Amino acid sequence: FDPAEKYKMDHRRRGIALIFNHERFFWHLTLPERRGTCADRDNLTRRFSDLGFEVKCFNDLKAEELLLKIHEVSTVSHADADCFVCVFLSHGEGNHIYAYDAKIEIQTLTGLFKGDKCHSLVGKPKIFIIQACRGNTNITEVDAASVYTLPAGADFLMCYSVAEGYYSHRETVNGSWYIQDLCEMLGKYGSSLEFTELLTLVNRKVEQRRVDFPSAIGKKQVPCFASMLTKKLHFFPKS
Amino acid sequence: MFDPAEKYKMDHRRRGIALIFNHERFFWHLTLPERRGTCADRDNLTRRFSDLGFEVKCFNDLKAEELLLKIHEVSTVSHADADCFVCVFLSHGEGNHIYAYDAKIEIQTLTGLFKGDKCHSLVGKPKIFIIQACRGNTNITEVDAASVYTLPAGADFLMCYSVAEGYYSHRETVNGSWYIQDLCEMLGKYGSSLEFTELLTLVNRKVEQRRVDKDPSAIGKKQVPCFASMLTKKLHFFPKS
Repeated sequence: FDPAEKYKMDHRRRGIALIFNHERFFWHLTLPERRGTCADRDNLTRRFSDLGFEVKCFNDLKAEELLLKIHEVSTVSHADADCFVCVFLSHGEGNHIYAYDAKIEIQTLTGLFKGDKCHSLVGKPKIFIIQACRGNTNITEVDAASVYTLPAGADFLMCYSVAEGYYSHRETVNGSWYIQDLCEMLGKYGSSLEFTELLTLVNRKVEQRRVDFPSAIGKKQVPCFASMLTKKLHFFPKS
Repeated sequence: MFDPAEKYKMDHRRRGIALIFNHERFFWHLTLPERRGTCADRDNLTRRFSDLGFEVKCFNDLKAEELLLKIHEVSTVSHADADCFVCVFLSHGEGNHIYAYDAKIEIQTLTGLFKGDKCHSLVGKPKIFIIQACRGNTNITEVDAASVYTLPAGADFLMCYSVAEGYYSHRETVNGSWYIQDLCEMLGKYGSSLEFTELLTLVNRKVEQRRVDKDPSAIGKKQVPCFASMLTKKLHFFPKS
């Protein structure tokens, strides 16, 4: 038993990073638009590709389309990949995230990558990043935490923009507080620091953004992450 | 100047309090089984946490009112001279609740007593909750499904759970819980040097490795713990001066 053990990150490929980016929603859902989310998407694409990920973005997919895309990524072989990343930028509530037209239970999506159903990721880090809450010239929109911040299974790391009792913030131009600080830390420390230690820096960056001095006073934001990783996780430059 | 290696300040006069609520049996109308082995867990934890400098207080089988009084009492004393605060629940639990002897208590009311407003002297200091709780039902191994929602609790809170949803918690009637045993072994070896979440990760690995493939009904009941961090800095328990 070795206390310093790291996930093996010397495969041919870093692996895939999926980004599901949702700005608009089916009219009859009566959900507000997530303005600024495209800046989050681009920020994340830049940062994750620089860490060696093959990034695939999908904008405003309907539930059927989103399920098809995610099912196929889950069934292609990851044997020659280090890990897998998935990002959801949408409205969400409880155990659900919204596609364009309907809610989907998060666990049905994460479940596609558990060992029984994805042998080639067994023992490999599976990282889900979730920027989702329920929505009611750069302005700051502010919404209450709504998505249950739960873990997902062995070797899953679930990263949430905001925890219960706190508020998520999104600027119409620069994007989400959480994504901005995440990408800033990825950019500086992504390629050297242990990933949970980096996420801890993100907690600090977000928690210290001040909410004193509209009706947004006191709506503090604190993210969280739920880890079932069993080893240290680094993204040293590949070669 | 943002410092990527920043640590929580751990050079206060005292390490702080570690509360342990240990529950072995229950009000009969609850129909909750005994939790044989829990006393092994309690004593294992007491030794390991005191060795890290904690002032350990154990309470056995408190009723809900007593437990609420005891925890409110700890939350209203000054922690100005403490590095941090630790609270352990060894009981049955379900969803957002943990059982006292006679009734359920919402976890959020227990953790909420130590958040900013209500505990100013713990502001910006690590608050660590460790929860060994699920719903039941010679050293036999007893197994129960994960039942307690594995949620975080607030800024500078670190919530540690014996088991995640879909997995199973195991308790040996003599040696105590798989999770507590492994947690304690890692505290003994690494508590004094390793960053705390780094240590919890080692615990995830140990528990996951415990083989589930003596009772045919228990084959394949894998255990994997988890933790939910809202910490903002690195957390070490180096021996105090």
